[PDB]
Amino acid sequence: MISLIAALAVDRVIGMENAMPWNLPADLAWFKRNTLDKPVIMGRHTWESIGRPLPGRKNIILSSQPGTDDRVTWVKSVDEAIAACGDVPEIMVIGGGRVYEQFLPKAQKLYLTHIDAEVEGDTHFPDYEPDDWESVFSEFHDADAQNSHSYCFEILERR
Ligand SMILES: Nc1nc(=O)c2c([nH]1)NCC(CNc1ccc(C(=O)N[C@@H](CCC(=O)O)C(=O)O)cc1)=N2
Ligand SMILES: [Cl-]
Ligand SMILES: [Mn+2]
Repeated sequence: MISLIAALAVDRVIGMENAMPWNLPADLAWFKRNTLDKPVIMGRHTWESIGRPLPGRKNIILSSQPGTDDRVTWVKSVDEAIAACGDVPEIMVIGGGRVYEQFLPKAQKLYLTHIDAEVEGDTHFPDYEPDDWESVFSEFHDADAQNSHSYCFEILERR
């Protein structure tokens, strides 16, 4: 099964780390926890922002063009990407925007962090029809000394 994971601001805006104005260790801990030991698929731009392979995870980069780093697995198509994951129970799609869009229709679960922040951005997470998804977990957190803004973690499953 394919699952998408992402941190959304108001308006479904998403953006790279440095582009994002919040500092949320709790959300990074959640991302870590839900992706560990699973293969992760990301776009080139995401790969470049991350800087190094995420440890304990098979890193697959979807890109039309040739790879430039032997530490990760380069694939050229969405099908190729799934094939490279092998026989695993859950594949995590970590963005960015275009990658999310390509995998949404194949996805069965979404792990979302809704951050209470207004920020400008080009990029938005794909529109998904709420009636087509069921919320199975939600949990609100206020901001604190460590965490810049308030957030709500949510897990949705395709009905
Ligand atoms: N687009 C979108 N934006 C959001 O802000 C959003 C969303 N989707 N998805 C999930 C979500 C979760 N937000 C929230 C907000 C408040 C509580 C909350 O008050 N929880 C209390 C229960 C209080 C009551 O029923 O009075 C709790 O402690 O569980 C939980 C989740 N927020
Ligand atoms: Cl990307
Ligand atoms: Mn070499």
